[PDB]
Amino acid sequence: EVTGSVSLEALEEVQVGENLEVGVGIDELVNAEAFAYDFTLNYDENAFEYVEAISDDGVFVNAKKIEDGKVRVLVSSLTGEPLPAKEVLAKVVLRAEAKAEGSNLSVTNSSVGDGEGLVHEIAGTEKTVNIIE
Repeated sequence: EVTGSVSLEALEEVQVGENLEVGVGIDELVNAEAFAYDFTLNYDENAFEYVEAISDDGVFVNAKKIEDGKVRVLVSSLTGEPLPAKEVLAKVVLRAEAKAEGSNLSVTNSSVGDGEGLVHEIAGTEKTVNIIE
């Protein structure tokens, strides 16, 4: 069986009018390697606005706003090397629009594609952030 979960890194606290780089990756992945990674970032759209999605360097990152507060992201390797675990693979840049305590950031509908080409779903996660000033 192939199991795994999502990694999510972001500062605990950010100022209105500053960018939050929500850093998404793979925390753990058992019995497979990922060459493709597909996930969705949910945020509170009254608190944030989506700016863009960028890599942490060696991978392909394509994002698409499904609606305000929902961004689907596709990450694939560009080098033929597996996407490593325990690092940011893609960053979702969110502009802080309005003060909010305990603003939710969740990664849902997460799955990976392995060397054989098979697709395995992995567990999402969540985190909160404060928007201050």
